[PDB]
This record gives sequence, structure tokens and C-alpha cells, in this order.
Amino acid sequence: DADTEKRINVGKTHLQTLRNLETRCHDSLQALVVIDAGSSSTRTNVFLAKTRSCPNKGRSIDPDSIQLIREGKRFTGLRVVLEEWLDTYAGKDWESRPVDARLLFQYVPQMHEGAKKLMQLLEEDTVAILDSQLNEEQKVQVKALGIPVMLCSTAGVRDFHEWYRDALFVLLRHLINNPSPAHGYKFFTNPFWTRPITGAEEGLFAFITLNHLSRRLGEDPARSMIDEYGVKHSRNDLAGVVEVGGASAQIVFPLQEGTVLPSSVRAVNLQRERLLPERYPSADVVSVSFMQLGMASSAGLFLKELCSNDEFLQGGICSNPCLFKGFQQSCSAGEVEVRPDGSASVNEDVRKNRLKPLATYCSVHNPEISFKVTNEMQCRENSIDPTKPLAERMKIENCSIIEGTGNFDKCVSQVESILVAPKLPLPANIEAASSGFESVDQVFRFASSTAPMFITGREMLASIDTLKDHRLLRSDFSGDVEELAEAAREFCSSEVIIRTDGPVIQLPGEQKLNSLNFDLCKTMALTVSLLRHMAAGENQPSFIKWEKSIAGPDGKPLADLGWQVGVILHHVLFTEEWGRTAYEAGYSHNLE
Amino acid sequence: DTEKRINVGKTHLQTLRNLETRCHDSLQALVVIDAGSSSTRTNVFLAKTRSCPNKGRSIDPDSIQLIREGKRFTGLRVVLEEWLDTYAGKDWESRPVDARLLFQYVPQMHEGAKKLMQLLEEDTVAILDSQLNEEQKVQVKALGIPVMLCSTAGVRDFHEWYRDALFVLLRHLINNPSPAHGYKFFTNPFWTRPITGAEEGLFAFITLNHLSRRLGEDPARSMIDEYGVKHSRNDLAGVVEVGGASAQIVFPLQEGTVLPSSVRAVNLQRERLLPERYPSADVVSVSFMQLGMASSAGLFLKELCSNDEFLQGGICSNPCLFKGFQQSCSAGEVEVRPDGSASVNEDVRKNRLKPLATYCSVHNPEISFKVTNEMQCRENSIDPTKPLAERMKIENCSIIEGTGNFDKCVSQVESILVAPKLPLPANIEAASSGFESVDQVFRFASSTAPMFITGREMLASIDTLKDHRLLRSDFSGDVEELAEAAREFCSSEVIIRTDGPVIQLPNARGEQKLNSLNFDLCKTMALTVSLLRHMAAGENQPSFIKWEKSIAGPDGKPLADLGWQVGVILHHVLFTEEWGRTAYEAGYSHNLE
Ligand SMILES: Nc1ncnc2c1ncn2[C@@H]1O[C@H](COP(=O)(O)OP(=O)(O)NP(=O)(O)O)[C@@H](O)[C@H]1O
Ligand SMILES: [Mg+2]
Ligand SMILES: [Mg+2]
Repeated sequence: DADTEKRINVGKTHLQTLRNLETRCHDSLQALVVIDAGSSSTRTNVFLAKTRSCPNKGRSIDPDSIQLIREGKRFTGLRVVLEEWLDTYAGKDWESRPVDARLLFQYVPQMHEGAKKLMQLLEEDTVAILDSQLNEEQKVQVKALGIPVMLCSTAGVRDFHEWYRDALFVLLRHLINNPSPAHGYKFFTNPFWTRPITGAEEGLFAFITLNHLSRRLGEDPARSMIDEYGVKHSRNDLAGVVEVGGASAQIVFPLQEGTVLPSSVRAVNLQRERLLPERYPSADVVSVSFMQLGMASSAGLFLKELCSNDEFLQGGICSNPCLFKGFQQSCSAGEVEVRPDGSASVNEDVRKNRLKPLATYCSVHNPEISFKVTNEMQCRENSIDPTKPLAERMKIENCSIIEGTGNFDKCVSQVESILVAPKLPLPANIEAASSGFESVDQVFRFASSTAPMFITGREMLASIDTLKDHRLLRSDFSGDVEELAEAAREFCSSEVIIRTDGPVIQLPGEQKLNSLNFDLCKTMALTVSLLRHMAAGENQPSFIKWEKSIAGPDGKPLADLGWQVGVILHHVLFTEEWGRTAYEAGYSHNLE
Repeated sequence: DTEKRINVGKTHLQTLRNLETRCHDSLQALVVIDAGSSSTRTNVFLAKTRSCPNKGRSIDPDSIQLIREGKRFTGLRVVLEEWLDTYAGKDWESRPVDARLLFQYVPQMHEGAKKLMQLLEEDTVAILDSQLNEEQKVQVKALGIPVMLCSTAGVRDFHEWYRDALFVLLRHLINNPSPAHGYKFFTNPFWTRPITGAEEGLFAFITLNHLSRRLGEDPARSMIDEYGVKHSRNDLAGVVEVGGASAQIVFPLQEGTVLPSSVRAVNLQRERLLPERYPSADVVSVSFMQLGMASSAGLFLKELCSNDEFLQGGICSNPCLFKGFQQSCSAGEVEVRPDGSASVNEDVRKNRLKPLATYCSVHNPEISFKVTNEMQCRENSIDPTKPLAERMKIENCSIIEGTGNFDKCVSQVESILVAPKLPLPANIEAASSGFESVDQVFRFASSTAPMFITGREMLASIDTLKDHRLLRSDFSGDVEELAEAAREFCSSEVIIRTDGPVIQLPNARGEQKLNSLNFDLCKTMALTVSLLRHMAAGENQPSFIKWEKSIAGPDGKPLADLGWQVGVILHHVLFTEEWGRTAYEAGYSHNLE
């Protein structure tokens, strides 16, 4: 009788288990792809998120479950793809000749083949990442749901003349929407996901990534709070970001208490401008991006302006204060390779020349110069003559060899007058000027916040880490200007000794000289000048932090800092709109 | 010095910037008109509305509080019966009446309903004027007053089209109030409508769980499991409500309690009673006609005094009436006079067997075409062929004498009201949910959910025994503890003293004055025993049985009274988008020319 009544409950549980399955929510794994089509390269970023489907509630993504599985190989940039197409279909050296844009329309199928070659590489790489990281059970869930692809171009093609860029984006979307059926991964896109993103957007998404990963941004009671007047506020202060890329630099910070700004200065409300949903806590954010401020673009422009000044150029010898004592290189903006024998190899290839994007923009044949006098004077003040041919524009006139003086104070003074606070704004910065900021100094002058700042960038971090490693800066570094300027002054004024082990930076410790650290003093001066303006502003940040990636709750980092996670959250957090485009329409939309 | 001076102006802008960005709270009045069996009364409520930028206006469910239940005016049944008395001729209950011919008397029905609506409107305004201050009056008048008039057991069994036609007229009368008072009353066919017995019970369940803080969508009252399903932190409690003409038995089904195919349970979310954001529950809701205080009192006297075991030589021996108590043999209203005598009102309107005898007529299509309903009437001693007066008359009976036997009273309440052979008349709704009678409820469906008893006399049955120290101060709801206490109380003698009739308890326990409310309380005491007997017989037994009048709020003061009133408000207000469209977007402005 005991085992008879026991069997009855087993069958009762059997129905209850089945009844629970049909009423509860079911979690499935989904892959998300963000293709960073930057200045330096075009690379894939494979993410994984947990989807939850509930009866009568549809399917949604858990924002906290969003984690990067791998950032793919660095393939050819969109600028190179478009420039190669113009080299073969508009003739070689089109930069110095007047080109009829109307005639290029007959070469659209040929642009499709150029883009196809790059897209096939990115597709092959994405599949290789998914196949290596996902198990058979995970692969089935990933393949069934479809893979939303978001290809966003940044500073690389931001300044690109005529139609070309926008026409390429129409072709890029068709290539994503038509993937290889062999792999099984259902990649799909739309003009809302795959599109060129603005400098403000690039900065705003980078802000969303930082606050999401650091658990400062959220709509739950753990990260937010509803006051007695029904307004949602975040429990922790929202942090701002400074991202220094290859071609552009972004300065992003939220305004505390809604500080009164001038009419010319334009701040962006995250809810009002549809960046974050209404359920999220509101914030008015200042987001500005500066062209010719990124690692490579600033490096080329600085050499052009410094070696054009009579104070630094004497008898074909340009004295650079941002380069170490004893360092010698050719007078060009071309990529510098520090060879094992101490010598500096300067590649004079047009594609590899750091001035190239600026000299291509600064052309009398580009409608932004021929019709707009303001843009012509912006080029001419930075020594680029738009009338002159491409080679003559990139060439540092009456200069043969660049010698390193190692004076840090003189380097700060020059980074300030050229890059940070110039007379006229740096070329291709109409977006920044329309926000009310002609230059970096104007940012903290007109808009200031008591919100903590996060400095992001390979060289930005390297500048601080190098000084920390040699015991020039404390392990705990709040972001003191004088403390940094004293440490860098002692480091930049150190002799280069060519020894057996190669070129060594001799300090009263020692570090080897390479292609990444040879000009780090320009970035050290940039950090000093940047922190000087932050300390000059009416409102000062609570703390300044230098970070590569944010550590997750388990200890391991969830994702890397940048606009990647921000662009995902910009789409996924709008529950109804995401469900209609990613799940209702889906990959099935592409079917014939 | 000037730093503090510029800060005043900076604060001046911040204060103004906060006002536009923040939410603003305004007071709104809500009206629920209980158009029950016994009477038609207004219930004035007050709620806090919150308007937020881009979020519209919503009501805080927890802010809903009863300010006053108004005067008890004429029931909808009386209004319609008076109209038939004058427009279909007197004694229409015993004659065949052509319903088609009554359509020419619709404007005349409007005047009859207007008279009642003007009284209810005047009373509602009198409550609002006495409780609200000038600042409160402005907010209340500006937002408009949603009115929800719902009919129950009174017109639930009403024959032909008349009831539904009255409701079309009632809504027009609400939508057109006196502009002099300033209160903007408005209604719609979704708010003002006859509510079903299951709905009446379901709303009473929603009221109980809301006030006792068992039902909520917030983390304080609810919890989300690892599979995204919202469960309530505390067990949802069931309710037993005993009105004038009907009794409701409501309880939620705990766990995977498998029910038969014939038995119909209602899921609150699926049947659009509560929003999806609220925790789900499968609820058994059943209402029984002829079980309410007034209707059950009449039916019991008819069935008991028709049985040869209780009727001898014109003297009906009632076990539910005290020893020495004497009254005339009729279901009419009993008034206990100061000289110990029982005055029985022989007026047709005041007779408690009238609604049952009016339904049990061969001229009513529910009897003439449906043989099943005729046999339901005949088994309860009502002959549908006989005239109205002959139906209400207890044949071959002159005087009702009180025997005071509690065990015999329980046995009779059981066979007549609780578990009869055929279902009690006008109970098609109950039978369609799978319950022909009260005994069948706990036999087919049982729950481990705590039960709450509601009804003036149901509470009085417990309180009287508690007062005489027959029942403990702390009473969990033990069946045999109650039966022992009531048996000693019901066996009590009635002594006609200089002060009046007194209930003399045996073994010199105590004494209390006999009145028109407690003379037949032993029938209700037996009803409570029989009801608890079936609850204890069921597969699943409630955790505790509680007897409550009203639920005490967080401040200690009670927010509102128990019943279907708060439940019907929450049924509409909790659907944020739908409520905002009907109450605020359309509003009283919809009524404008
Ligand atoms: N003023 C009163 N307040 C409360 N109960 C009363 C009052 N007057 C009479 N009663 C008693 O309570 C019963 C009516 O209760 P009530 O709550 O008004 O239900 P109802 O609306 O008339 N019936 P129903 O149509 O089924 O909803 C009467 O039969 C009396 O026993
Ligand atoms: Mg970038
Ligand atoms: Mg009622």
C-alpha cells in the first residue's frame, strides 16, 4: 500500500513538471555581432547574450548577460577599400586631380566586389570564433535564433567626400543579409543596426558601455532608486569617459543636477534623444568627438605643424621636444619602425603615411574645401596647402631629419597650441563645432561636471603604466596634474643608449625603445594638458581612473571598453522594438 | 558673500525645473453603487492619482480608501416591480403578462429610475461635501468622478428584458448629473452593469487580499522565481460572503490541485480580472441564490413548516427559534416588540418569500418552458400554478413555536439550504461551474488557503458566543467547539421581563436582551457549523478560519470595508492604459453635447 500511493504522486509530479514547462519562461543563448569599421582596421566583435521567452511576453535579452567572446582579426579599413576603388576606377592620384563623382556611378558593381572580399574575410573570422567557443548544444540555440549584425563606421570614413561611403553601406548590408548557408549561422542586418555612427554617438555608446559594465547604470532597485516624486535616480554617480582612438578622441560626461549651460552648447538627454528607455534613470550628457586627435592622426599633424614653425626648424633639422635625447628619424609623417640597431625606419608609402587622411580631406577638388573657405583656412593654418598635390601636402617642406630634444615642458606647450587649443578648429570637425566646442580647451570651459572620469586608450594607459613601473608615479594615482608632469618630465628627459640589446631608455632604471613607446611623451603631454583643463573647469571630477577593461561580478572581465556594448544596449533595451526587428522580422526577412 | 546670493536664484530655477520634471499627485473620488437585493446604496471612495511626464495619469491601488457607505435606498427589484404594478397591472405575478406591450412604458420606467438616482446623487454629494475640504473639492471636481453601479442577487433572477433596459436608462441618469454641485459624475457599460455571482465573489476575493496586503505586484508582496514567474510572498486568502439574497464561496487553488472537467476554475490573468504584472492564481468562485440572510430565512420557514415532522395541528415547531418564542405562520418581516410578542408584517413587499415566489411563476418563461426549474420550485414547496399570495402562504399553518434544539436546527439547515436533493431555484450559474449545492463545493474543490467569513449575522453568531464566554477570545474556527457553545446557547429560555424579552442561558451562565436581529441567529449559527463541517470534510483544509467585519490598514485605522466594492475598482484601475483612456482621456467630457 505504501509503494502504490508513492507511484500515484510520481504521475502527479509528471503532470506538474509538464504544466510548469508550458507556463514558465525558457532561456536560450543568442550571438550578437558588432563590426568595428574604424580608421586603422575593420574587425569583428562576437558577443553572447541570454534571451528569455515568456508566455504572452515574447522574447527579450538580459542586458547583464551580454559578454564578449572574442574581438576578431584586424582586416582592411573601409577608407582603404574606397580609396583602392577610386585608384582603379577614377584613376591613380585622384587626390591631386579634379574627379567627376557622377561618372563613378557606372563602377558600383565593381565597388560591391571590393566590399565582398572584406565581408567574406569578416564572415569567415566570425564563424571561426563561434565554432571554437560554442558547444553543440549552444550552436543549435545560436543558429536557430539568428545573429544580429551591427557594422558601424567611425572616424575612418567620417570625413569621406561625396556619396561613396553611403553607397558602400547599402552594399555592405546586402553582403551581411546574404551569408554562406554552409556554416548555419543566420546573420542579418538593417539600416538601423549597420550604419555610419556620428562622433557624439561613438562617445555616447562608450559612456553606456562604461556605466553598464561598472554597474552604475540600471533600471533595477540594486542600481536605481525612485524618490517620493516618482523620479528614477541611479544609486551610484554616472561616470564619464575619455576615449583616444586612432583618428578621433571622445570626451563624454553626464551633467550633475542639470547644470545650466549656454544656448550654443548642446547637451544630449539619453531618454529624450531615444538612446536609453524611459524605465532607465535620466541624464543630460555632453558628448563631443575631435577629429585629428586620435593616436595616428595627431602624430602626423603634430610633426607637420611643429616642423613648419621657425622655432623648431633650423637647416633641415627639426628639433622635437616630444622625442627622447639621441633619437633620430627622417622628416616624414610615415609609420616609424624602431629597428634592433637603434635606427628609426620611416616607411614613405602613401597608405602608411599618418598625414594621408588629413591631406586627402584637405584638397581643392573636395567640395568641402572648394565651396567652403572656412575649411580651406583650417587646412592652411595646419600647414596643408589644398591647392598643392597629395605628395607635396604630406611632405614637411625644407626638412630632412627630426632630432629629439627631450624637453617635456616644451612638448606640453606645443601639444597645447597645435592639438588641444588651436587658433582655428582642426579640419573635419563641423560636428564638434555644432555642439559648441571648436577645441578641447572649450569643452571644460563651457561645460563642467563633478562626475568621475575614465581614461581609455592603448597609449593613454601606457603613459601612466610606464611611469608607475619605473616608480615615478604611485600605485594609487588619483589623477594629479603636477604629480604626473613631474614624473613625465624626469622620464622624457632621459638619454637613449644604443647597446647590444638594442635601443635602451636610460633613467637615473631602464626600458627598451620600440615602435610603441618612442613618441609616448607626446601622449604624456596630452594627458597633462587634458587634466589641466579638467582642473580649470568650474566643476572638477571626483576621481580620474585609467582602465583597459571592467572586471565582471565573477572576477573575470565581461567585455572591453568602447562603443561596442553601448550600441547593443541602444537596440536591445527597447524591448518591443528589438523583438519586432530581431525576432519577428529576423533572418526570415531576407528569404526570397 | 555673493556666493550665497547667486545660489538663491540657482535654487529658484532648480525648484521650477523639478516641478516640470517630477510627478504631481492629485486627489480623485470613486463611486461604487451597491445595487443589491435588500437596498441600493452609494459607496464613496478616495484615491491618490499620479500624473507623470510622458507616463500619463494612474491611481495608486494602496491609496484607495472608503470614506462612507451611504443611505440604504429602494432596491432595483422594487423599482421594476412598482413599474409592472402600474404599467402591466396589479398582481401581474399570478397573471400571464405580454412583455412586448411593456415597451411603450419605457419613458415611464425612466421616471421611476430618475427618482432613485436623484436620491443616490444627493447622498453622494452630501458625503463629499462633509468629508472634503475646499482644496480637496477642487482636485476632486476637476478630475471627474467614475461611477460603477453593479446589480447583484436582487435583479439576477429578474424575468424578461426589463433589467437590461433599466441599466441603459441608469447610465444616462449618471452621465447627466446636476451641474449645481460641481461633481462631474460619469459612467460607461463596462463600469455600470449587472455583475454575475462569480464576479461578485471574485471582486470580494480581490478586496480581501488587497486590504490584508496579500495581493501585490511589488517586491514587498510578490517574488520572481528563476523562471520569470511572479508568485505572492504570502498565501492568498479565500472569502465566504453572506448577503441578503445570495452567498459567495471563493478560494484560490494552491499547488497543482487537479480538478474534474465539469468543475470550472477561473484564472485571474486569463479571464482579464487582474493584469499580467500581478501574480497568477486559479480561483474557484461560486454564488448560491436563496442562501442570503433574507431569502434563506423565508425558504427555511416554507420548507420546515411543510414537513409533517414539524407541522402538527397548525403549530410549526422550529428548532432554530428559542424556547418560549411565538410568531405567526408567514415569511414576513418579524419585529420583536417590548412586551415579548413578535409582530409579523403581512405586506407582500416586506415578505421574505416574495423574490422566490415571483421567480417561481408559471407565467415566467424560465418555468413554463423549463420543467427542471418547475421541479426545483415544487421541491421547495412553491407551486408555480398557484397565485402569488398562495405561493408565499405556509399552508395548514397558524403559529410558529420555538423548540430550541440546535442539533435538529443543524440537520434541517443542512437538508434545506446546504445540501438539498435538487438545486435551490435560480442557480444555473452555480450549476454551470459544477456546483449544484454548498456540499458539492468542498467535495469537488478544496484548498489549504485561509478562509475569511463576512456578513453581519455570520460575525454576530461568533461574537455573541464569545461575549457570553462560550467561545475563546482566540478562535481558530473549530467545528465541534462552535457546535457545543451554540447548543448551550440555542437551548436557552425566553423570559418576558419588565425590561422586555430576555435570553436566559442555562446553568446561570448569563443574559441578553432579545431583539429583531438575534431572535433567529441560531439558524445562522447552524449554517456556520454545517459550512465548517464541509470545509473539514474536504481533501484540503484551510490553514485558519477568520471572522472579520473590516481589514485594519497600516496606520491602524481600517482603509475600506470587505465586499465586492474595492475589487470592482481594482478590476478597472489596475489596467493602467485602459483606465487612463476611459477615466481621463474620454472622461466626463465625453458626455458634453
Ligand atoms: N445596514 C445594514 N448593514 C449591513 N447589513 C445589513 C444592514 N441591514 C440589513 N443587513 C443584513 O444584511 C443582509 C444584507 O446584506 P448586504 O451586504 O446588503 O447584501 P445584499 O447586497 O443585499 N445581497 P446580494 O444581492 O446578494 O449582493 C440583510 O438580509 C440583513 O440580514
Ligand atoms: Mg574606436
Ligand atoms: Mg451585496
